[PDB]
Amino acid sequence: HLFDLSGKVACITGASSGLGRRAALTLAAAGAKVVGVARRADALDNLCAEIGPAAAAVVADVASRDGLERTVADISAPFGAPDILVHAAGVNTREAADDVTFNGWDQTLALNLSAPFFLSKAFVPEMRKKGWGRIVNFASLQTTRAFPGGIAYGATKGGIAQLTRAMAEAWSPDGITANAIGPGFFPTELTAAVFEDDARAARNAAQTCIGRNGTLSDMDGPILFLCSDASAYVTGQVLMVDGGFTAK
Amino acid sequence: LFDLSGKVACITGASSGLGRRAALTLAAAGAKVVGVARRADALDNLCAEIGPAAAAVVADVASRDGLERTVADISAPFGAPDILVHAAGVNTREAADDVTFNGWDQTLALNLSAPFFLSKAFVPEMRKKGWGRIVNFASLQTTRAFPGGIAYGATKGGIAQLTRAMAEAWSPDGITANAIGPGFFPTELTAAVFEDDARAARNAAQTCIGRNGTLSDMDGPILFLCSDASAYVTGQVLMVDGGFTAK
Amino acid sequence: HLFDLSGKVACITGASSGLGRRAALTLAAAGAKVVGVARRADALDNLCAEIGPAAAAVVADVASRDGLERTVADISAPFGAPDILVHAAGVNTREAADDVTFNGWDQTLALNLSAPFFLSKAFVPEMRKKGWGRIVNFASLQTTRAFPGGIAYGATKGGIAQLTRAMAEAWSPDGITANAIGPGFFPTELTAAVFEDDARAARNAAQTCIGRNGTLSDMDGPILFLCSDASAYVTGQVLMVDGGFTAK
Amino acid sequence: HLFDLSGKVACITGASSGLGRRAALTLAAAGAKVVGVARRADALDNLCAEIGPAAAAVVADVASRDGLERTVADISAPFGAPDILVHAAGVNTREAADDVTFNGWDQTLALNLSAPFFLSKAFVPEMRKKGWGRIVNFASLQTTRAFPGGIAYGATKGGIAQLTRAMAEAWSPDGITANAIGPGFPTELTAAVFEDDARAARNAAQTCIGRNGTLSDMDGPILFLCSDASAYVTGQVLMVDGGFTAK
Repeated sequence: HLFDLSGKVACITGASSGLGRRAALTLAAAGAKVVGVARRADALDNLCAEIGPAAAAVVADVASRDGLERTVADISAPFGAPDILVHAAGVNTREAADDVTFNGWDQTLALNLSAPFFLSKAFVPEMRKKGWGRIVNFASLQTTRAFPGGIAYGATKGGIAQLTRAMAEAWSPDGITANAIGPGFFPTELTAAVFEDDARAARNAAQTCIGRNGTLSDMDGPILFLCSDASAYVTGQVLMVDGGFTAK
Repeated sequence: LFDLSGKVACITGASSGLGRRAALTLAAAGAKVVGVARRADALDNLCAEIGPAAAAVVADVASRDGLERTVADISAPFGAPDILVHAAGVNTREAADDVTFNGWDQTLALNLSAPFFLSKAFVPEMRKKGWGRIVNFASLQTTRAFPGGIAYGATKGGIAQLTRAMAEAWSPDGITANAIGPGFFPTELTAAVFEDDARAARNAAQTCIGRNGTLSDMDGPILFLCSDASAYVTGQVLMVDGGFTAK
Repeated sequence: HLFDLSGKVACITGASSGLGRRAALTLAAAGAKVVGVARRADALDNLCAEIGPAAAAVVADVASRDGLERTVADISAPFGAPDILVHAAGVNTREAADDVTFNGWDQTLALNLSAPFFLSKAFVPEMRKKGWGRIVNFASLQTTRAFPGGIAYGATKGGIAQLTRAMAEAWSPDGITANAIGPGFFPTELTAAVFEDDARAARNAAQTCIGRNGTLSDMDGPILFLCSDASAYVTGQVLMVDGGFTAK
Repeated sequence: HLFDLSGKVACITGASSGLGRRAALTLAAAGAKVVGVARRADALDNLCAEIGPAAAAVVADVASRDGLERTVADISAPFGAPDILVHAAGVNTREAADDVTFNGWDQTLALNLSAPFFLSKAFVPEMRKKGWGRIVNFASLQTTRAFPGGIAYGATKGGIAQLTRAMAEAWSPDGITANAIGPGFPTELTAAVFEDDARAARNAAQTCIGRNGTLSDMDGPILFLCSDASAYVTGQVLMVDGGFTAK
């Protein structure tokens, strides 16, 4: 009952790899129709093949300002206006502070901070008409903890926390909750610089309370929790899925 | 992911409000539940509503002399619990300049010491199973000081770090520890709030949604934290407060 | 002595009004040479007259990318490279979520988040050569609490918190601390829509623990604290100067 | 003049070693009369000799409930009622979760959480009459981060954060601010860390700066929180930790 997503439409950005891909899998398994958004078709088609006819694929650069109107139309085309929006697209350039370039900084802010806001803003009117909506932003361990090479990334992930609260303040009266999941270290696109260094992966695993890094299945429950009726009275929260990394 | 069949849950403070609803939700997910309270008749009402998956234990969980039998009695109907929900609490409402030794000590004993020593008693059987769930109850007064709440706030800020410490100690053994932080619900700890209509209206307007909680709001979060779905969530405070803290 | 700034140079952005202006006054009174930065000359000239020969004025748009190199040269010209950097320039467009424009959003991000980073980055090398530096960013109550009309502003002020932590992680090994001061409600450039409405000012005053809004003098001690030897082992922190607004 | 404490009286608990001792030196150097509180007279006498005639020493167990009235009288005797209260007394028993004893837990709560509240409560009326007061509590890295062996300690240090906020909500309308300094230091309370060279080295590398604290690091912060400079800072935790918490 509470975690059933039948009759719901979800859009997932960054859906061609890692956490966005698994999020699309989990929401589809819960009965949702899913629209995966990514830059490159071929991985989106792989994902859609794994899911079947409940999955549609949209190729788009969600950071592109010119593209926004068409991106929104294409997302809405297969299954109608989405009820659920999971913003798993992100980038970490890994430029340390004294090496940051204008372009690395600007691309990080455009994808991690500006894109989730303008995409959500485009989709809110239909959610408000329905009186029901779920926005899941992606926070980070660098929402609160500065790691080497993460200054732009950290800026945007600290931004995502207050942005999530702001979206709640603006839109939760209309039945749209806005929360942010903060994964720890998972084998994803945005890692593997970490998961190629066996020793660093071991340190990171030892920093958690549990003593291990995440596996993709770890995100199934949290994603479902935040995207369903179960979380109706949870809004404007950061939920860390990190094995206790932040508790130590 | 959310199936609790084959699991045993103990809920303290189970005779009213949020603890009662937690027992209902966990039983509905297939768990055997043991409700703990001081008062038998409300516990039996709860057990009647649930049926044979529910047992009732009468105990003062703050009593140090009582700890061993409280633990034995909880373990008796269904075996050692896998899930522990510490929903027992007190707010004496003594403002700072009116705080008494007894009110302070009763707040610390029930809200802070009791969840620790009860969890400690139950951790060995969870570790032998390699699986366990601890849910503490945090509060809006974990971070926000309200009139008359100084002792209560002390213990609820304490509960946050205590939950982290429980995670650090026990999560390597498959025992997660998290704290759920309700906003304003009609419960035992409230009705000083909810029988004052204007105050309830102000509190509702302080949330992002614009309403106070209903008991059903807590079903999903509780089950989320008590099930396989939250295996990699530990040492966290999850506010269930309609955005009260977001504003 | 702990609070003596003799021989130090401070640059303060947003120096022509409100908190930036008062910060310049406080640092000059502690013995520092100060360079006030603002858009229009006449107010900076007033401030310099009040301070006297320890004050210099630089007219610049610190958000301008083209302007950054000469902005930095002009700041460095009167007294040499600054040791202390106080980023009090900011904007709040007050556009609510469903009214946000590209231009309002981009201008908020450019001034509130990108400007402090690239300005600090330009000045860090001389601080590192001296082995001593103070960076003070301006956080906000909207670093953690969403207010009506503040979604862009809040995004950047949540960003400023993690950015301050990231600056600490990058530069504090070289003797440069980075902290963020978080004013509550003061009568300033950014709050007069707020201080302009007597009832709203009274509500905000009642939300503090003390029971009053800030006066400019309230910022003197904290600013000095964060800019002096007294704070040598404080870095990557947010210090709220808000009468307990956040405690309730 | 913002940081001048001439004409003010400060009481520092735990004043015979480490951070309380350094706090007493700092406040005295800023012109305050200081009363050092400790259990053993002789270290207090050393401190008083170093300070000179601005220092008085009081022997007391600030966790003692019976002793409270007399402790307060003795603190007030040499220089009058204090304007500044610095609660540097604390204990960390270092008992891990499965080893906690009733006595270790009770002594941690009694000293670290209950003592600061009841001592502050005893002294606030005279501060309120003056319309001016400073309360400095000691938070900790374990206010937010669980370290091995710190479960009781962490409970009390998370508690101190909300207790500080509650003290602000109760007493800041009368001119009494209440803040907590959270040191990341060679002290009484950390020598198990500083007698292990490798542990000190990781701890130093975990900070942003790359070093552990020296006692002098606390001079500016203590003064900041104890003076006119911080009139509009209340209910805050100020970490003095080299960026330990930023990473």
